[PDB]
Amino acid sequence: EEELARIAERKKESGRRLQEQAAKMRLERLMKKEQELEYYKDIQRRMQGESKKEIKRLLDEAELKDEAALERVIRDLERSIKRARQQRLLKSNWEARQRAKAEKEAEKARLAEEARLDEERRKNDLEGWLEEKRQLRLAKLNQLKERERLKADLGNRKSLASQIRMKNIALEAAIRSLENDLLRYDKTFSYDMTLDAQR
Repeated sequence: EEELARIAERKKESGRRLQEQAAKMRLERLMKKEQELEYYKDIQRRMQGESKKEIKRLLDEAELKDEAALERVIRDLERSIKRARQQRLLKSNWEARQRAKAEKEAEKARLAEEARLDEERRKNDLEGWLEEKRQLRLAKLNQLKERERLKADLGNRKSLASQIRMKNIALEAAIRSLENDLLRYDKTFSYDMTLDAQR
């Protein structure tokens, strides 16, 4: 069994190191992408400050056409960071770490708040609250079935990509979660309904 601990050490340490590698990459992305967000905002602010003729040429500093497109990538950067002598620098790095921490902590609160509503919707509007989940599952099923069908529709013949490119040139966890609550509280729902049982 001593080898099993040693293997477990390798498994534990290698897995942890890989997670550290992703975190290190993502923590690096924290400073850069927050600063890129700050960079984009300064482009917006300066663009907003300068004459109305300047809008696209100044936002070209963010290499984007309009604040809507810049907001889209901003939101994705915001999503990403939300989804994610040296003492001067260390505090800045420490700041970047803390910034994302607040974003996720507020996310958990937002999810918890969303849960609090659903708790009371469930506790009082149960049938409608369950009917929500059923139809959501049906949509998610339709989406997955279409996605699974698309995964047959795609690859059907390689040059599909190169054909269509000429036009230019010239769900799982959700389905599971919905099922889990139905199994918990929709006593009319049953495991044989699930995609799990269906496979």
